[PDB]
Amino acid sequence: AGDRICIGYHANNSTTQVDTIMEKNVTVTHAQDILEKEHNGRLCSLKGVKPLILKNCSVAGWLLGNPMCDEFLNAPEWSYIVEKDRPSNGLCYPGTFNYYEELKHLMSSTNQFEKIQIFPRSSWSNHDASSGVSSACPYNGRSSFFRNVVWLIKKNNVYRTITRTYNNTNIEDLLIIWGIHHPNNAAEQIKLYQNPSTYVSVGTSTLNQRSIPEIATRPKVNGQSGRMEFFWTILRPNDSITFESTGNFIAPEYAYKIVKKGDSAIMKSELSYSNCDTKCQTPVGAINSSMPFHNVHPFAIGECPKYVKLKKLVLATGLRNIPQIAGFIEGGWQGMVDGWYGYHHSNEQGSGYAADKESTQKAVDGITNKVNSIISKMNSQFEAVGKEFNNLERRIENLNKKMEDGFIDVWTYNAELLVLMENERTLDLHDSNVKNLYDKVRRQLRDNAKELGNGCFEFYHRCDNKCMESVRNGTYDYPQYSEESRLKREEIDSG
Amino acid sequence: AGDRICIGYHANNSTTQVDTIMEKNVTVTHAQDILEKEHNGRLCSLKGVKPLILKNCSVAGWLLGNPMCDEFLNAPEWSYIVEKDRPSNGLCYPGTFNYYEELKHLMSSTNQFEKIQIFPRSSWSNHDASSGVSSACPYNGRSSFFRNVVWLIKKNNVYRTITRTYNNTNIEDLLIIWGIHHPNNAAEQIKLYQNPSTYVSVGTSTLNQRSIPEIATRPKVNGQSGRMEFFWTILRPNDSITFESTGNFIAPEYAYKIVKKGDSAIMKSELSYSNCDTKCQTPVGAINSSMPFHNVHPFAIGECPKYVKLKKLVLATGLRNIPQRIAGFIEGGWQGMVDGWYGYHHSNEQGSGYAADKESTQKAVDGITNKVNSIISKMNSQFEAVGKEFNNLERRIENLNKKMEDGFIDVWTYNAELLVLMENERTLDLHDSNVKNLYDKVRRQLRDNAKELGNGCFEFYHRCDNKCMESVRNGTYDYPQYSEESRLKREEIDSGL
Amino acid sequence: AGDRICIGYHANNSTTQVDTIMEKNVTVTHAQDILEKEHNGRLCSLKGVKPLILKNCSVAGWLLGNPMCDEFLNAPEWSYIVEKDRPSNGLCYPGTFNYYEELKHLMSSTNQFEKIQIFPRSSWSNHDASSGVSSACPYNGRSSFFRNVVWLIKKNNVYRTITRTYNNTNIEDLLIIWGIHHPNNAAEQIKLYQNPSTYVSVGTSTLNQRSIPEIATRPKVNGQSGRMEFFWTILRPNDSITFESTGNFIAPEYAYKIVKKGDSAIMKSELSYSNCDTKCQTPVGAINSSMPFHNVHPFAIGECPKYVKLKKLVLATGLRNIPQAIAGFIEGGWQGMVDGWYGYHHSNEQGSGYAADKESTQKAVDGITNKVNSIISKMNSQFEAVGKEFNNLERRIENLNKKMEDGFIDVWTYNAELLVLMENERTLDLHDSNVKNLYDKVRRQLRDNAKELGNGCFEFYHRCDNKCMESVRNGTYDYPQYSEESRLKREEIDSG
Ligand SMILES: *[C@@H]1O[C@H](CO)[C@@H](O[C@@H]2O[C@H](CO)[C@@H](O)[C@H](O)[C@H]2NC(C)=O)[C@H](O)[C@H]1NC(C)=O
Ligand SMILES: *[C@@H]1O[C@H](CO)[C@@H](O)[C@H](O)[C@H]1NC(C)=O
Ligand SMILES: *[C@@H]1O[C@H](CO)[C@@H](O)[C@H](O)[C@H]1NC(C)=O
Ligand SMILES: *[C@@H]1O[C@H](CO)[C@@H](O)[C@H](O)[C@H]1NC(C)=O
Ligand SMILES: *[C@@H]1O[C@H](CO)[C@@H](O)[C@H](O)[C@H]1NC(C)=O
Ligand SMILES: *[C@@H]1O[C@H](CO)[C@@H](O)[C@H](O)[C@H]1NC(C)=O
Ligand SMILES: *[C@@H]1O[C@H](CO)[C@@H](O)[C@H](O)[C@H]1NC(C)=O
Ligand SMILES: *[C@@H]1O[C@H](CO)[C@@H](O)[C@H](O)[C@H]1NC(C)=O
Ligand SMILES: *[C@@H]1O[C@H](CO)[C@@H](O)[C@H](O)[C@H]1NC(C)=O
Ligand SMILES: *[C@@H]1O[C@H](CO)[C@@H](O)[C@H](O)[C@H]1NC(C)=O
Ligand SMILES: *[C@@H]1O[C@H](CO)[C@@H](O)[C@H](O)[C@H]1NC(C)=O
Ligand SMILES: *[C@@H]1O[C@H](CO)[C@@H](O)[C@H](O)[C@H]1NC(C)=O
Ligand SMILES: *[C@@H]1O[C@H](CO)[C@@H](O)[C@H](O)[C@H]1NC(C)=O
Repeated sequence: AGDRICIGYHANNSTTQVDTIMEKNVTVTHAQDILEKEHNGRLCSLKGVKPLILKNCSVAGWLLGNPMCDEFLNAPEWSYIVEKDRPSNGLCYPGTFNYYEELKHLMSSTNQFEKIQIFPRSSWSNHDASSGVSSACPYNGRSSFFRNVVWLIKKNNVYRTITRTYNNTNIEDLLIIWGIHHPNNAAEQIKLYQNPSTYVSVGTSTLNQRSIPEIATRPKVNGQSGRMEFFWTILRPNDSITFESTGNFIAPEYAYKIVKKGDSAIMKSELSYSNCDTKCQTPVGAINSSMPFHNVHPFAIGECPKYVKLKKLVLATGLRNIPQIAGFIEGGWQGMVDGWYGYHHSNEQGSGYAADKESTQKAVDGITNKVNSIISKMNSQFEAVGKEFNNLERRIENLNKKMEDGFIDVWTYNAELLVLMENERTLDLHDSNVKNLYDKVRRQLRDNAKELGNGCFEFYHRCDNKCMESVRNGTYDYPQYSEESRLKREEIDSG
Repeated sequence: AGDRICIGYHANNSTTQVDTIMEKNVTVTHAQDILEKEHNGRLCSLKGVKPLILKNCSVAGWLLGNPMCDEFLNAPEWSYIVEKDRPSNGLCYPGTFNYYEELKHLMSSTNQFEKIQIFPRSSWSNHDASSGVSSACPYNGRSSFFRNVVWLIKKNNVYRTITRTYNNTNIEDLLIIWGIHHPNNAAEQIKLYQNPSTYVSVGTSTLNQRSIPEIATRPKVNGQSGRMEFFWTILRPNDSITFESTGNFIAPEYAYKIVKKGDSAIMKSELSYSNCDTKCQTPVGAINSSMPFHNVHPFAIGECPKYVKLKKLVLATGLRNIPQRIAGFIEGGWQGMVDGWYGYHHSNEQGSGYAADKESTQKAVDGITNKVNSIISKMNSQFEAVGKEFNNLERRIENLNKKMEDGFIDVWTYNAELLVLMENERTLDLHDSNVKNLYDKVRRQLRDNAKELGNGCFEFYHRCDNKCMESVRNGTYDYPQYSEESRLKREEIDSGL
Repeated sequence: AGDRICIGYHANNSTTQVDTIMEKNVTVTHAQDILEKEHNGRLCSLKGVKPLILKNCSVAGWLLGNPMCDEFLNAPEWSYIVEKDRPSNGLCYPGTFNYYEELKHLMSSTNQFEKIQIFPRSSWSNHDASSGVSSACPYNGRSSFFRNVVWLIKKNNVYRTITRTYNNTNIEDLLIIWGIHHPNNAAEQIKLYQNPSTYVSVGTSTLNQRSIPEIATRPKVNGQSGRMEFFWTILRPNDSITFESTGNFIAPEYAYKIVKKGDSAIMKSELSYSNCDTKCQTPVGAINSSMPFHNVHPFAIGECPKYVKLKKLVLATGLRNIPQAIAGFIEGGWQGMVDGWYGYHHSNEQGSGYAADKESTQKAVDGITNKVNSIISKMNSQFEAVGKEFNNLERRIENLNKKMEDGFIDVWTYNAELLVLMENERTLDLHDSNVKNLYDKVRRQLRDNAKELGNGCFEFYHRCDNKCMESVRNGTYDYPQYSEESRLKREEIDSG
């Protein structure tokens, strides 16, 4: 009829929820979100270094010096490059650009260009380096031409065969770009370069190529029915390059020196620049976040969290919050805040709550050991930077898309399952911890007290604030109340 | 004995077996196999849409119209394309087909061609459109030729320059195929085309080309020593194509309108179609899609289960089956229980009793079927592999493709296997917990009113008929009611009775 | 007050430490490291078959017969090809080898060449097969040239058109290599081959190609400003190849028969063969492949363990070591107990002594050594990387291939780390459960005839001696037969 002690556990006001492999929407005591899902809608600069936003200039446009990309004629250093989905200013004069995508992929490994001149327009004596302009490349008004290459026209009805060498004495790699003109007619050829059969031969310690003009009738594009095929090579230091040509040569006036290699990318965003700083950016926005995961977009540059195709990823830190003298068989105690598991005693003197400090900090330490482990354990999740492919590279494009989405699916599965399988185990680690300290108080006071069936013990010898601490301490001396209790339960047996 | 209650669990004779991570081959009561292992050996329609059967024809054969191959004159829609692995009827006149494999890949995202005329054979008045036939492409026995292109010959010992344009007035894309002829020797060039230096030249909005013949002396394939190189493009709508040739031109007569882009495939299979239909086609037969997994072939088309390199995959859904060849759950299952996974065996008088904790039984069943659904949910969005062809100088990217597909098939085969193995051990781990929770539920109520035997039953320190039974099942047991009765019970045997 | 039976479990001297998901450095009685971490720094034969050591030669130099490179006249088979990272003898005459990477791939699935003659060097009755030499291909001072091709030159200011056929009347596939010569100017063209307009054409069933020489003026490399481009095809059996050329032709003298196709590889190492043998080799050395996993280097060939980028990976097998008036499992483990994992202790009238529960201890050894093999087993199929090479202009697929080699490595490191951690947890929690379930075997037998002392021991109310102890150990305590004696003494203890 008195002097008791109950085993119980923390409950509270929370209603955050987690999931388990078996049961879903389980309400828990505490729970951490590990998935960031919010991004500012702005293109920011990575680690203090601003991107190169090309507005609607294509990279081809940029590198060739399209007459409408004059903004980026001398572009500074860049963290990343943002091209729009379909840039408007590219090859204004129709034609193609060989190994284009392979060139853009090299850019992702470079951070700064120093454009230097090798063949000054002034050096084209014995040819016409002035009239080579067209209405396909208007400046302001009409008819200009790419700024970084020159279109050589016959002069005084002679196109003397050209031979010109340049020597990278620099210590940095050089990017050189040249082209060849594909005219409409047998007549347009003679009119432009006099000689009917021509060729453009370029030479490197690496690169041996001859090009001959494929001459044909075509639909006009941006006004023109002819086309220019463009070529590029990387000339290493101490290496030299030799051009020889009898016509249709589009020669380079400039080259780009690769002054800073390193991490970079080309992102496909129609957004534009804002004045912020970020450690991780995305086609749709930047991310301030210490979360281990995010779900805003597969592509992301910089030191940043790690993308998952999921809508929620919350981890269970505390108890199933099932709030309800009573004991743990009927629910959790709201009246205890000291810890996760603890006791309630009654006695002659008065009642009170007390946490099992030993078990709860071990819980805390063992739960923190898991969450910190999991988050910053497997850091090698498949992060990426995308790439482009041309109209006859479809199979390897798919190969790439197939693989990229392949690892996306694998890692999200890994994340989802770990969260669900660990939510299941912490939730019944808690369950177990409250059972074990129930057993530690019953193996202490043995037949000195009566199992009630609610999680509570009535005593046969009545003990207070020192023996209550003594049962809480794992210190309770059974032989001291041995024969005191024996007399009461021997009295209880008769009446 | 005087009045007992027992707690025990369902058993039956079901020799279904499951594996777990720790132990193998454990006989359960209930188990859901989830791995389809069978196929029907036929090639079928895909939910009503028939596959395009090329029989003995290669894709190149069909498109160029090799006389041994037939035309799909109704212009059907297909669900997939079946080609023999080594098709007899391809480029009957020897040559090659540039970016053949890229084109074949395009086909896999297309479901319906309609063939149209762009250059009628009756429109080459300036040249010979009839004599360009050959013994390597027979028909009636007579020497014939590809039906979709035209071998133009010098007319009257003259080969006037050819300029023709075609404008895609349609809203559909157009696949156009033309070629060039490579003769044996300088004399053949003159004999067929007069002009001894020639080119074939095409101009679209984004394609630019001027190709010239390569004279070599070659072994006789199919009886000819000259060759034919073929090219294809896609002429986008509102665009135009212009051909310039001064000899050796193999002119397109037709063109194919892509009128359905969709999900399609090129299966390489030797079988032939019969009247069946399926949700899921593989090269060696069709399989049912009732189950989430199959091990029949990694290339399957349609609403398919997910493929895993495994021989068995059985999900434990019930209990262990340890029956007794009386006592409760410490010696194993009762087959006396019909409805209910966890029940009682109340004994009062010399007959019997077998109930079922209906409640904790329908809490296990409502989570085992729940979590099962959740397992099959978690994989679906797995890796599915895709057919793709390569040639003899793309052996690297071919190997990359194959390593990556075997790669992900291995990952998920491991993922699925280890996921069920764990769910099997934890599904049975929950029955042991569930039965031990049934025992303790009664125990917390009865206290010193009943005696524990290490058996799973409680002999009663008083009398309990049917109503007292249902009371302890429903958790509504009045210890302070029989307490007094039970105490005098208990004192008799402690003294000597 | 006496006569005891205590439930306990094993301890020992172990320093060893495993990890779980929520515990780090946990000391266990027994464990098993499963990650190979060292190598011998030698390069070895692969189970009795030696690698092809190219020394300082590229695959090109070896195949074409660069003079500094040696013939493998013995036609040996090989396990794997070893080539340095920047070999020093390649295309001594500067030039290009088309689809070179494609060729090496074929090599990496090829295990034995036999070299055969197809166009004997003496056979060019109307051309110069001897002046074709260069200062860029020095063999012992004087000028020389690739030993397996022949640089055919005009005889007496004449280059009669060339047309030669070879029929493959072997059963194997043949590799045939040929090439073409791009001169510096139009002058040297006529100086070597006279005929100014020229070509080199190759016919097979599956090969049509006529190259024409690209004359430009290039930088000098190993002395030369001309260049030679090389080609290769694979001529199927019963097929013919016929070459037509009016100049600049570099005719093969020899062909290679692929006589053994199979598993091979091209390793990039700088070591040298060491008169040793292994089951698994890596560019840095051979590894002792008897663990299931290693972290030595990603590219490893042969019957190899599965590679993971961990620094440590060790399974749990025995109990958690917590040793230290005898008490049961609640105070920890018994260093006294040796013959098993779980078991009992008696403290009766004859003395004290430990006994193991073999029946339960074995079902635990049975399983745990089972689950071990089952972890080596479901990594039977993991992911092993294969060497592939690419040129600049294939830098996109090169990255694609390395993003995905790295991707699978990372996935499988995750799984291996995560599987060991999680079953370490379940191994220990298993031991927990057995020790508990052992206690209850005794607690449900003895029933009202013993009291539970709350530390894993029982005090019998009756006398027990040796064979009733053996009785409860054996799962057959005759409780009908001592309740009498116990019923007496509980009444004795409840008052007196
Ligand atoms: C490989 O090439 C080198 C240089 O072309 C050869 O010469 C020796 O190379 C080593 C490098 O391992 C140098 O340190 C020595 O000084 C060189 N000479 C001598 C006499 O040792 C080397 O012989 C070639 N072969 C091999 C198998 O390395
Ligand atoms: C819950 O209780 C806390 C006080 O401990 C209070 O600050 C908070 O606003 C309450 N509301 C919710 C939604 O948790
Ligand atoms: C689970 O929780 C979410 C959030 O409240 C809710 O939308 C959903 O209906 C819940 N349960 C089920 C079975 O969908
Ligand atoms: C190109 O960018 C400019 C920048 O002001 C923008 O005004 C324009 O809308 C873009 N082009 C087109 C065709 O919309
Ligand atoms: C290029 O410069 C290097 C020295 O920097 C020199 O060795 C080489 O001869 C030069 N080449 C030419 C064509 O001037
Ligand atoms: C497991 O038992 C099945 C009986 O269904 C038998 O076919 C199989 O061989 C056994 N496998 C093992 C590994 O014991
Ligand atoms: C699919 O199920 C039907 C009955 O629903 C069965 O007759 C048929 O054999 C099954 N298909 C296969 C491939 O086993
Ligand atoms: C396809 O070729 C095989 C091989 O000769 C032949 O048996 C079969 O009849 C051919 N099919 C048709 C429709 O010609
Ligand atoms: C197609 O028609 C003619 C070709 O004769 C051409 O002049 C015209 O501009 C084209 N128009 C289109 C493609 O809309
Ligand atoms: C094609 O051209 C017509 C008229 O020039 C135009 O109305 C139509 O939208 C265009 N469609 C495409 C797909 O180019
Ligand atoms: C585990 O052992 C290593 C060995 O000294 C030590 O560095 C580490 O701190 C230990 N434990 C933890 C919890 O990190
Ligand atoms: C290889 O194995 C043997 C025997 O297991 C051992 O003695 C030796 O030290 C090992 N060496 C290396 C380098 O792994
Ligand atoms: C090589 O084969 C050709 C054609 O395949 C044949 O005519 C001849 O028998 C063979 N040549 C020689 C020289 O045997």
